[PDB]
Order: sequence, then C-alpha cells, then structure tokens
Amino acid sequence: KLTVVASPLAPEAVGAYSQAIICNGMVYCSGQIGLDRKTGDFAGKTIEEQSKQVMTNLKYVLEEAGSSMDKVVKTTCLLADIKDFGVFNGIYAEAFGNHKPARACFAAAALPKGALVEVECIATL
Amino acid sequence: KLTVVASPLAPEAVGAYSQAIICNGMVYCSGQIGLDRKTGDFAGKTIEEQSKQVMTNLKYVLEEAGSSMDKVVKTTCLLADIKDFGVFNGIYAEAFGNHKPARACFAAAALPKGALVEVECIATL
Amino acid sequence: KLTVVASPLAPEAVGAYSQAIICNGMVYCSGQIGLDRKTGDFAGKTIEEQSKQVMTNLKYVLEEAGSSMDKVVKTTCLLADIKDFGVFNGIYAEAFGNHKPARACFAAAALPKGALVEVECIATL
Ligand SMILES: [Cl-]
Repeated sequence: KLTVVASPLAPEAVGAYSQAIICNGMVYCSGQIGLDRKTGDFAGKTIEEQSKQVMTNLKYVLEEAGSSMDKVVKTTCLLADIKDFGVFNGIYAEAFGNHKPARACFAAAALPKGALVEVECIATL
Repeated sequence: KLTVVASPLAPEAVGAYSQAIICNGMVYCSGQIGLDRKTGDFAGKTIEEQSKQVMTNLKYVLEEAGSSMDKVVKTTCLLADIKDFGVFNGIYAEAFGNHKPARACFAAAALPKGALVEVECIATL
Repeated sequence: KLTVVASPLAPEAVGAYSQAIICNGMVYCSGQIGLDRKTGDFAGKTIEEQSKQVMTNLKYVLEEAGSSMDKVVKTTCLLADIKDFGVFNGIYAEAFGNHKPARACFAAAALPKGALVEVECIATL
C-alpha cells in the first residue's frame, strides 16, 4: 500500500510524479531541485541558493511524510557542475547536522530546468 | 531472500545483472533501455521510440515480478540529452496513467549502447 | 532506527556521509570510489584498478554491515567514460560472481575527485 506525500511547502508535483511515496515504512523522495513552491521558480541563480532550497525542499517533503532529516537512510546528490561539490557539500552538511546518511554523488550532463543541483533520498518513518 | 525476475518480454539479462530482484516485499528493477526484445535492438533511434519501449519494458518486468506500474514507488529517469525532458515526461506519464511515483530525472553524459534514455525503479508487491 | 556502517577497511566516511546505513533489514551503501584506505588515495589511475578497488570497498561495507555481495539487490554503476563500460563490467561480474543484482549503468559528466568509476548499492541483511 502506497501513500502520496504532498507537502504544500515543497515544489508541487505537477506531472506524473509525487514529491514522495511512502511504502513498507519507508519514504522515497523524488529528486528535488531548487525551486520555490511559492514562485514555481528557482530560489536563485547560484549553487548556494539552489542547494539551500533543495535541502529545504527535501526537509519539507520528509516532514510532511512523517519522517525527518534524521531519518534519511540514503541520498543521491546530482550536480550540474562537479566544481560545485564542496559548496553544495557544506550546505548539505549544515542541512543534515549530525546525521550522516549514505550518499551517492556525481555531476550530471545537465538537470531539469537548467537546475544546478538535484537531491533525492530514501528515509524511514 | 532474493528472487530473480526474468520476463520473457523484457530485453534479456545477458550479463551480470537481473532485470529485477524481489526482496522484502519490494521489486528493484534494473535500468531499462529502449531495446525491444522482439527486434533485439533499440525500438527506434528517436527519444520518443526508446522511451515508449523503456516504459513498456519496465511494465513487463514489474508484472513479471508480481508487481505493476501502479505499485511503482520510485523511478529514476536518465537521458542522453536534457532537451528530451518534456517529450520524455509525456511518454512517461502516458505509461503510468493516474499513478504518480516518486521520481528523479537527469541527463547523463551517456548511456550504455548509445541509448537516449534509461529508466530504473523500485516498486512494491 | 538507523545503524551507521563504518568499516575500517573501506575508505573513511569523512564528512557528512556514512559508508552505508542499515535500515529496516536493508543496507543502503554510499557510492564507493576506488580509494584504497591503506594508501589514502586512488588504488590507481586506470579504470581497471579503480573498478577493482571500488568492488573491494563495497564488499567491506556490506560485510561490515552484516551483508555480502550475495545479498545485493540493486547497484548503480557510474562511469566517468561510457567506453569503460566493457572493462568495468567484467570486473563487476568477477566481484559478484554468480550473483546478479538488479543494476543501473550510466556515464556521469564527472565523479567525486576525478574518479573514473563509482558504485552504490542496496542489499539485504
Ligand atoms: Cl565476496
């Protein structure tokens, strides 16, 4: 049995997607890019703004799901530019605090909407 | 307990891979590319054609596993070119209908066999 | 309830990630690169050495988790260069033996630290 996570705070899943799906006690979150739900646009043009927003979006989704950042078992972090890794990293760290989920990281050729960064994750209830 | 999913409709797993593995109530499907088991080749040379074939392939694999498109919790959609994003999404949505899995989307530098699109997923039984 | 996996034989999880996380009967392992913990650097400058070191590293994590390659349900294998596919593949197959996980494959634009190959997986306990 599957349950859709629709936070009113994270970017609205307008297509054939959902922000996340809860199943068998896990929350599977879509790949957040750095949009602001309130604008339907990027929080800003920099890796710094989009990374914060992305991490904020994941938080929103997770929290709507009944999960939390502390319960994220695994992320995949995708970058427009490998050169943005450390800055993204610093922000990712800050967003996760003491919690250190498993992680996969790479640079994509490009990301949806010319996005500089995308983060997905699997978390637990 | 891992159970191997081998659908005779989906491209054959001639490798060190299985089409999908079932474990603890969940189906972990490999990244499908647009190969048509019937032609033994890419369904066509077009993003549109490969995409259909990819989604259909996943369908075969899922149903073979005892799952279905409606029970897909999460997909990752990989493109050789980001400009194919909207066209991809349309063909994607048609395939899933009213079901809205979680999703992550990006453009890879390249895909195996020159493939224009690759899609993987996790689903439940 | 999440268990942090830390093998002293896989590359140290230095920064806001853990080699792997155990949750609800599954082990979600970070994307490994071909670092040799013993040398503090890439096993080698070629795909072959790094791929070997990547598959070694994963064994370590998985084993440390209480898992094993046998128990991997799904891997993601990421190439810096799509043409290392053949060569990598044979290495991967060797490490996994007769076990055939679900799999996804692609070439990233770039990988952490100029790595030529990264492999993540999920496995059962
Ligand atoms: Cl082994």
